Amino acid sequence: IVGGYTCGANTVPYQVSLNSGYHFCGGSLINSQWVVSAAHCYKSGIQVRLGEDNINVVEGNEQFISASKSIVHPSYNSNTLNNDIMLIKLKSAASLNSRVASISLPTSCASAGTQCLISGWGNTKSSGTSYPDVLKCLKAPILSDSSCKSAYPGQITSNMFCAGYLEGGKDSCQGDSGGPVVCSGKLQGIVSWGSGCAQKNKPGVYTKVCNYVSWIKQTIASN
Ligand SMILES: [Ca+2]
Repeated sequence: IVGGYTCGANTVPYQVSLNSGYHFCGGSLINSQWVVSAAHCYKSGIQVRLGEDNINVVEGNEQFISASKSIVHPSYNSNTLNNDIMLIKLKSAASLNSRVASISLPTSCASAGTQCLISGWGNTKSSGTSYPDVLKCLKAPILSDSSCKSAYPGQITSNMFCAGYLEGGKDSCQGDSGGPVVCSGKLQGIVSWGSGCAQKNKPGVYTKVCNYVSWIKQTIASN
């Protein structure tokens, strides 16, 4: 997250870190046994880390649980990035409490101008790299479909939206992929892609979770 702020420990209790000997992506806890992340985050050897603030120090409140299933959307396209969503089933259920809690799925899509909270342990620099110890947060609005398509012509599908700031300085970044975009208590987005980070006229692009609620429910019910 570039241009954000330190969330505060456990203030985003649905935020998870996906770890393979290092933090590589975020995710969102949607019930005690399932996490939503990005398809492009798929790999073998995923350990889900819940309850984290400083990802480099054991502080208390962490739960480390291996992924038992990692289900990339069958129609994920690694060139267009359409359908950039994955479900992870935990080997055991997480213990839910104030510091580890699920986030609700949307019942409807969010409108342009809706304010959201985006979070992660990704890069905090627009040029160069700096990775934080603690979780970072950014408040950001959803942009209009016309502004999003103007920024990224030919590249925005119905399963994507833009959020952030066209003036530069405030965005998600590498290391944030798979993490949450929460608006009015609902998980509306997944950190997906963008051109650079926090660059003028190049907002973040996010998977439009409201299009996948039925797919998520059906996939969880059958697994
Ligand atoms: Ca920790």
